[PDB]
Amino acid sequence: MFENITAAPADPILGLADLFRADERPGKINLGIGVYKDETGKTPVLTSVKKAEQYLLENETTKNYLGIDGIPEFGRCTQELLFGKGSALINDKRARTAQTPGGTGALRVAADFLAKNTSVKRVWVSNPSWPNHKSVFNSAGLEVREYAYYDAENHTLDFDALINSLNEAQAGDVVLFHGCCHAPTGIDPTLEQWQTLAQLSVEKGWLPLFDFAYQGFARGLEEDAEGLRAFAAMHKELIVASSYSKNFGLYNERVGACTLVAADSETVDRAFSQMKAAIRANYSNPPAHGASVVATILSNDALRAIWEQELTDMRQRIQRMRQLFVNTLQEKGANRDFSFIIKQNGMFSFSGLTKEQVLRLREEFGVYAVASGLVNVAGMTPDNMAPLCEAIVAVL
Amino acid sequence: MFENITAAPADPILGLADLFRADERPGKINLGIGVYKDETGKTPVLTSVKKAEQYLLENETTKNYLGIDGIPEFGRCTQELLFGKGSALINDKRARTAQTPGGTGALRVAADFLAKNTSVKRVWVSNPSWPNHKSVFNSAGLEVREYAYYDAENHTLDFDALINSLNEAQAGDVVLFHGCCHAPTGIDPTLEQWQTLAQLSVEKGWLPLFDFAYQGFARGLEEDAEGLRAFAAMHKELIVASSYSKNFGLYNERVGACTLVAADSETVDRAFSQMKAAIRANYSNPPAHGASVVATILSNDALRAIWEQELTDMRQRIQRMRQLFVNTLQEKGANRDFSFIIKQNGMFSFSGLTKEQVLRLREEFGVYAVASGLVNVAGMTPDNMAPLCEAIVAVL
Ligand SMILES: *Cc1c(COP(=O)(O)O)cnc(C)c1O
Ligand SMILES: *Cc1c(COP(=O)(O)O)cnc(C)c1O
Repeated sequence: MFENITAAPADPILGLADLFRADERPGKINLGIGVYKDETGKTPVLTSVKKAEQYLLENETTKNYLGIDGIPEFGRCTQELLFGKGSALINDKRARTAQTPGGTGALRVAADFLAKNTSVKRVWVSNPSWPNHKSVFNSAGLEVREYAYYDAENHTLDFDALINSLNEAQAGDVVLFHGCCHAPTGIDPTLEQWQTLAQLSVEKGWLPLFDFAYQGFARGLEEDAEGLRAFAAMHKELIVASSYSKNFGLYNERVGACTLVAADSETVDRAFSQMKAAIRANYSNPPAHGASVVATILSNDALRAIWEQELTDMRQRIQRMRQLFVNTLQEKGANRDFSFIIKQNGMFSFSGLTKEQVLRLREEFGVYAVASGLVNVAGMTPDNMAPLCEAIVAVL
Repeated sequence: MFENITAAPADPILGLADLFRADERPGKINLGIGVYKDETGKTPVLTSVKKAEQYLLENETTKNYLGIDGIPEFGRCTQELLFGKGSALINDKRARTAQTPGGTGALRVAADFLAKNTSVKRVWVSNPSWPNHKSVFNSAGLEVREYAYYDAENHTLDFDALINSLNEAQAGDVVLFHGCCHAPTGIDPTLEQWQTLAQLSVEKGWLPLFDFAYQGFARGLEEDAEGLRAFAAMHKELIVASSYSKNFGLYNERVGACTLVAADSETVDRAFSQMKAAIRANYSNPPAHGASVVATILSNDALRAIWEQELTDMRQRIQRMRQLFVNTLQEKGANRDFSFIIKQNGMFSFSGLTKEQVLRLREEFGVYAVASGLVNVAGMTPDNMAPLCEAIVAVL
């Protein structure tokens, strides 16, 4: 069967990474990275997870299969993180969490459950969005449509265009929202905008699916959950796909969760059984190690205190690199109003550079960025900031 | 959307497990377990993996994402295990391995790749087979058909019925073969039968998909690969889905692999790119920990020597429990010819018990078995053997 199979393309970041390692120049900077890096250009394993891992090694007596939905405590812990510690959704037991292989894994079991157990045909995604979204929904045969979001020339959330695009969505469509640190723009709705979106959502009958991969990177753990909780307060049903890859630095251990909320415990158990059938037909039951680390940190006060502090250190490093970028550019002098960088949250932002400007940034300076001018702020350090900003001033 | 979603059923083993833990009787025996247990009724973590895990904890500096296909050394190591250390398929680089979440994960990415990149509509599965097979192929929309395999009244491989069922398969269909320790019968083709199957396979144009979950449990690592290598010697293309859950006791770490073989390196790279697109749209990239443990054991002589010995200890425990079962039954006296138990390989066999006999075995004695009379030999110990066999003699 494989003699005229056509080749699949290479995803942008992969391609850039190759071109970067093959770049003989020494002062090269890779801003198209997709992962967090600290002030020394490394993605370390957190001290809290090394300690949780030491512990698991001394206490694990079996590697026997976890249940389809993973470890119960992991479920407890992401529900409290997501919905707040004394939430009505938790006390009325309207929610069920399945441990998945990362946030992508969570999005695919949601897509498979939806495609086979309900009537969704369409999923609405922001323009732009995190790239892999369309492939995940399309593999499940659920059609993807885009709503407007980003105002290119103004570097802002075009809320009017947003609510006006979404009026073409009809009752029974899924609308996907990024919970905080919108990938790739870094522009998030304000809390009032989240509440008018929540109200509009119930009124037109949308099924909200939240992709929550950056909790803790915009303001803090509870602050970042504000919009999701504005929705959960008004919706009988919702799905939230969360990831622990970035806030726990556990990228390759594949730890995420898919949480189903329904009107009552009875209907969420019935729906959840079909979500478990979907997992059973995909990877059977989930990888214990990364989720086990997350569950022992979150349930222990000492370990969780260390983790929270390590996460604010990440958040604050990103926040001073956004500051430093604007300042060193303004100091190196050109016609900047890169001020919008300061108002965006998370590791990503569109710089406003044109694709031929990023092309001579690679060719002439060795600064590597995605052709759309997307830049990962975590690739900037105090040491590479002045070479970076000089290169940007030279191509402007 | 979830208000009239119907409930999914509960998979047999799960149901039996519940009924077993809720059984107040103390001398209860659960033979419907699906996992290996040692002479003390436990599924321990192997000493070789504890040592590999100690090592990973002291040497890992990052949890950054693995490539879509996982860690390269893991790929090296399963290809040599599968095809033999100096294989032509390895030197001509006709094979590509993707690290997957367990053997089930490997079967689903194969199904997704096949469904979307080639013309298979059908997958042939043995009657009977490991239950989850049909759900995996059906989730990918690939129709499943059954070929005859087991001779119920004779407790044997009905080879004639097998080749005669498979003549209804046409060129371009997938035929799934269990590499060794056929689940659930424990009946395997002889090497000559594997070679006539291999010859028939090329002649009618079947695409062979091997499910290899028990390498090392029938005779030894190389012996068990004999049939797959009989096929690989004659086929231009084949897919093998392997699991390390049972032979490394790494069930919940989800470590398996999907290996693609094509006629030349050029066509396997092109086909493999589309298999990577399939993984990218499912869980993105694979869980590092279990695969990392497997790669450091298999590449280190000292650790691999300890592992091989731990695996033969498992294989031999199962082999003396089959012996002991037949002997204690023959000693407890009824009209046994349970001799076929000795000739079956792996942890599973059909006992020949009727469903009402297994029903009074639970009700009256607390011996728990799957309603089809399937029994897991690893649930027998020298200590529970005489209570078990007495109960079986009483219901015969
Ligand atoms: C990182 C990310 C994911 C994927 O999470 P993984 O755990 O890495 O698979 C999903 N959605 C968004 C917006 C993300 O940034
Ligand atoms: C155990 C098994 C699998 C599944 O392997 P996992 O790694 O547990 O998902 C697949 N096929 C057969 C025949 C098996 O026995």
